[PDB]
Amino acid sequence: FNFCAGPAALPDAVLQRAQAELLDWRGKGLSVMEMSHRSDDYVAIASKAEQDLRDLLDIPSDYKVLFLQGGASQQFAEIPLNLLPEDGVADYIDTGIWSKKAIEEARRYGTVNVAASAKEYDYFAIPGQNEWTLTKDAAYVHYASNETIGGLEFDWIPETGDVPLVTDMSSDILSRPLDVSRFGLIYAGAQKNIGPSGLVVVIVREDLLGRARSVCPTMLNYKTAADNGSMYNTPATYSWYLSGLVFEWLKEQGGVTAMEQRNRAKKDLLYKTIDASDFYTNPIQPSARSWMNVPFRLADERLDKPFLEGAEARGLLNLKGHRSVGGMRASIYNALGLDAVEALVAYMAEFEKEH
Amino acid sequence: FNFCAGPAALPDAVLQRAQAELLDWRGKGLSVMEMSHRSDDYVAIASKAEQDLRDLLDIPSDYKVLFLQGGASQQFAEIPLNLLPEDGVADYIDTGIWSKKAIEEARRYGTVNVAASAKEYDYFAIPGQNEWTLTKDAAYVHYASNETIGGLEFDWIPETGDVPLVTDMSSDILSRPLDVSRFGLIYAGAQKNIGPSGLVVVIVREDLLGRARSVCPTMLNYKTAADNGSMYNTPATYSWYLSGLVFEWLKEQGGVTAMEQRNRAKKDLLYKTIDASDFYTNPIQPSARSWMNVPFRLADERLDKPFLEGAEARGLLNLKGHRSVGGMRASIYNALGLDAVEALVAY
Ligand SMILES: N[C@@H](CCC(=O)O)C(=O)O
Repeated sequence: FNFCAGPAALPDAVLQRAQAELLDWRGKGLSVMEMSHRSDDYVAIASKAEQDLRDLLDIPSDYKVLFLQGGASQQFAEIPLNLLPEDGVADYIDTGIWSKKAIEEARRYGTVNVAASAKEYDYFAIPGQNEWTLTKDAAYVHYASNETIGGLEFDWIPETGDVPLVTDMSSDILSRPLDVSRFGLIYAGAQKNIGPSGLVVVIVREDLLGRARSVCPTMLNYKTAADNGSMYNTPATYSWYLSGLVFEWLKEQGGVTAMEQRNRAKKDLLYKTIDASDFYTNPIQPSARSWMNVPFRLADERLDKPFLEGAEARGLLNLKGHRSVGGMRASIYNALGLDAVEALVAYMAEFEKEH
Repeated sequence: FNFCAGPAALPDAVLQRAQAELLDWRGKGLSVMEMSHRSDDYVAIASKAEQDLRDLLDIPSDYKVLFLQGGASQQFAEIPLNLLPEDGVADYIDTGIWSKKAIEEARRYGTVNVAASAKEYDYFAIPGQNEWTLTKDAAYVHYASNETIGGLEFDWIPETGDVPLVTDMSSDILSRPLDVSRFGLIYAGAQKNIGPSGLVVVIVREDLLGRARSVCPTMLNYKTAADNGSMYNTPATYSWYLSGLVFEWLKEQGGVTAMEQRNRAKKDLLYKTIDASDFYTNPIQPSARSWMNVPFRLADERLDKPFLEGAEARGLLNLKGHRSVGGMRASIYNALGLDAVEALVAY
C-alpha cells in the first residue's frame, strides 16, 4: 500500500505483465527495450497506446496526442515557446506550488498576468471566477488542475471565452471523465496515473500548432512532434510502452467512468474520517478538496513520528507530508483501491483511540 | 542475435536482473519504477551510476556527469543554447547525416561555420585537420565521432587549441579508452551503446557551465541539472537505473580496455570478410572505418532480398540499411559478443 505522491504506485497487474514479457515480448525473442522505435512491432505498440488514450478520454480527432520527455516541468517552457507570441500576454492562475513554478518559467518568455491567486484564501480554497482578472486577448490561460502538495483541485472548468485553456493535469488526469474539447492544451507528467517517470503526455488542439517562436528548439516544437508521431527523434520507448499497459489496464477496469466512481468513494472515506474528529485535520474547503492528494495533520504534532512509524509497521507507506507543509499526506491515485484507504482509515482510528 | 543500430541489445545478465527485481527491489516491496528520485534508495542508485561511469571512462573531477532526457537530438539545441554566445561563432564538422542535423539546429541559434566536410571525399573518408578552416575565436568545435549511418568514425582527436571540443559519441562511447580531458563536452544517446532509450549522458567541463542565454529553458540548462544532481525535476528514473546496471556489467567484463580488445576483434573480423571478395563492398577507407557500425553493399543489389531472408532465417537479424543509405549494415556494439560476428561472416 504505497501512498507516495509521485512517482506513484503502478497497478500490480501492470508490473506483473511487464515483468513476464520483459525478455521476450510476444515470443519474438526481444525486449521492448531492445526494439527499434521504427520497427513494425514498436510502431503498433505506440499507435495502440495513443489510440487507447483517445478512447479512454474520448479525445476528439482534431487534437494531437503527444508522448514527449522531460517531465511536466519541461512543459512550463514548451507551452509559452509554442503558444505565447513574443509580444503577447499569458494569463496564469496561482493555486499553489506547481502553478507557481509554471508562472516563473513563463516570465522568461514573455509577459505573465497572474489572473487569480488562492493566497487570498491561504490556499484553502480556489478564487471563484468572478474574482479573476483575465486579459482579453491573452494567448492562453494556464492553470494546474490539481495541486499535488496543497491538496487543492479544480472541480470545474474555467470559462475563458475565446482564450484557449491550458491545464496541468499531471496529478489527476484519467481519474474521472474529462471534456477535452474545452481545452486548447492538456498536459500530464506520467508518474502519477499515466505511468513511468520522464514521460509526458500533451493533448493539444491542432489549430494551435505551427506558431512556435523562432528560438524554440525543434525537439520542443509541438508541430514537429505531431508531424512525426512523437518520433521526431528516439522516444522513451519503454516508458511509452508501459503507459500503454496502463491504458489497457484502465480500459479493462471500466475506463474513466469507473475510476470516477472508485476515486469518489476513496476520497469520501478518507475525508469522512478526517472530518469526524479534531484529532486529524484537513483545512481545505470541500469545494476544492483534491480527490487525488489528501494532506492532513495530527492535532498534536509530537505524535507525527509515532504515527509514521506505526504506519510503516502496518503496510501503509509514504504518508509523510511534503516538507513545505509538514504533517501527513495520502496520495490515492488510480492504482490504489478502496482497500488501501480502508486500511489507512482503520489504522488512523486505532491510532486516535490510543492517543 | 541483434545487429540493430538502435537501440543496442542489452546484455542478457542485465535484462534478467532487471526482470527479477522489477516488482520488489531488494526486498523493499517496491519497483525502482515506483521509487521517488528523492528517496535514499534511488539517490544511491543514481549516485552509483554516476560514479561507476566516472570510473569506467576515468572522468576527471572537474567534469560534471549529467543524466538527461530527450535523446541525442535534443543536444543539437542544448549545446548552442548553453555554450554559444548569441554574438558568437561555432565551428561544426560535417561527416555525414547526424553531424549535419547538429549543424542545421545550431544555425537557428547563431552563426555556424562548417570548417570541414567529408563531401569532397564522398563521405568515404574524413578530411585531415590541415584541410580544416577552423575559426580562431570560436565558442567550440562540434563533430560526431561516429556517424552511425555512414560507418564513418574518428580514430583521432582534433587539436583546436583553447577552443572547446564538443563531440557526439552516442554510438562509440564506452567502446574504447577515452581521454575525457581533451573534451569540453561529450554527449551520448544511451540507446546506442548503453541500451536504455530516451536517456542521454552529457559529460561537460565544470568551467563551461553558467553562461546559457536567457531564452534557454530551465530544463535545458546544464548548470541546472549540474547544481541539482540531474534532478531539478523528475528524471527518467528507470532508464537511469538500467544504465547503471549496464555500467556495473561493464566493470564485471573488464571495463573499457576489455571492450576495446573485444570490439577491435569484431570490427576486424567483419571487415576482413568484406575485403576478401568482390562480392561485398565497404567503400570507407580503413583509417575511418567505424568499429561500431559496419555498412556494406551487395555487388548485385537485386540480390539483397535473399541476403536478408537467409539472415532472418539464421539468427542474424536487423541487417538492413537506413532508408537513405541503401544496402546493409551491422552494428557491433558492446553487448554483442564475438559469436555474433562469427555467426554473421558464415552466412
Ligand atoms: N508488488 C507490489 C507491492 C506489493 C506490496 O508491498 O503491497 C508493487 O510493487 O506494485
